[PDB]
Amino acid sequence: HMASWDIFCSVVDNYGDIGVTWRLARQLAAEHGQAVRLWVDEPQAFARICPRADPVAHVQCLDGVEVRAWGRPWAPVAAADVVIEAFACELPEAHRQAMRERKRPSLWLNLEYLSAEEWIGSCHALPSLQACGLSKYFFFPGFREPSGGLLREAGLLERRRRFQASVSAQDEFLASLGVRRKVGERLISLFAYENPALPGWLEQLRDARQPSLLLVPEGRVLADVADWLRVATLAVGDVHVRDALRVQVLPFMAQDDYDRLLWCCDLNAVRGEDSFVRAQWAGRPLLWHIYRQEEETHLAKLEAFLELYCAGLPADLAENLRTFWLAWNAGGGLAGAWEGLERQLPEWRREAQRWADEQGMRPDLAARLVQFYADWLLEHHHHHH
Ligand SMILES: Cc1cn([C@H]2C[C@H](O)[C@@H](COP(=O)(O)OP(=O)(O)O[C@H]3O[C@@H](C)[C@H](O)[C@@H](O)[C@H]3O)O2)c(=O)[nH]c1=O
Repeated sequence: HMASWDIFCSVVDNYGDIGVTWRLARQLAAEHGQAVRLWVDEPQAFARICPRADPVAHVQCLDGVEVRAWGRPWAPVAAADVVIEAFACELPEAHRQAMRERKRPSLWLNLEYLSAEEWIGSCHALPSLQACGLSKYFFFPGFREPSGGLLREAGLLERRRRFQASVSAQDEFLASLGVRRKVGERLISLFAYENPALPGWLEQLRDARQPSLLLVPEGRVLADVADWLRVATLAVGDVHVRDALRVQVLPFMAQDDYDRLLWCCDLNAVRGEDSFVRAQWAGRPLLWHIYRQEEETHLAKLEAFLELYCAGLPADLAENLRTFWLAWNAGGGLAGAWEGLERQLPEWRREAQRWADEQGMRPDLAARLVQFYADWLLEHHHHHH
């Protein structure tokens, strides 16, 4: 059996929305043998998370996914069995006509942003009748049931465990990036936005008794790192030493290589949606920088995740983790919040592995999506399940 899938992605900003839809598109084609067309309105954003891509090509097949440019004006084509509107990006007019014209009209899904709030359970899989007659279904990724789950490839944790149990595989990957760990040096990856709390944290890493290696992929936070280092230029391959802190700049690497980087580090500073979850699959301590929103509505998503993630932690670790995460997202941290958290990183690592294993036994999002279409198809013909 093979169904066809349309996935529409409007790169509003950054690389998370194309990062998530690309990850889903690959999984649908590789693990489920589905026919997948991914529509992106900005090919240059997709080309940086998938270096094999050609930005000027109007159509190309990568990892079994037909990646097509979302054109203006929109070239009319036939609609697939399932049309995934990612993050309410609005489908083309003529494509909704093509969805409605089919003998079996397309299943219309709206892929929502991931949230840990409890209320998304009451809205997951909710149908909404549109004016044209078709219904749209809201799909909420989640950390608890009911929800749409989390993106996770098949055998992901099995590969991660073998990678982290092999000193040679970790050193071999870091050597490809030009990274050489020192004995006793803690490894921290930095992926965030502009953050006024960064200099306060880099000062504590500098003055610490134990040394740290700060690996910074090229991106937004690099100007802040360069400002703290009192340097004008910060290029890929540069290394600067500030007492106990080694800062090394990494390239913006392929998505799967970013996973291996997350797997090497003892603490991963991540952000947004995809890298926030990928750091959890790494089974390592992490730091989440969520971008500020209207008023302060990003505070709700942060506290919702903190309540769930800290539920299994010891009181001391949970309290220090909370205060640090809030300060890291407050645009102005706390001068001593790192000392209390650094001393508990070995125990935090153990709890992060338990968190990954327990989340890893929930069915993945791509499987629930494929199962949603199966139950929806059988129901459409009033058949049993
Ligand atoms: C650092 C790095 C990241 N990546 C990938 C990881 C991610 O899939 C992707 C980045 O996506 P995210 O983790 O979600 O962070 P982001 O900041 O890039 O995107 C986010 O911006 C917010 C404003 C939105 O609210 C979110 O919905 C989301 O789109 O880039 C690489 O491929 N190589 C790299 O070196």
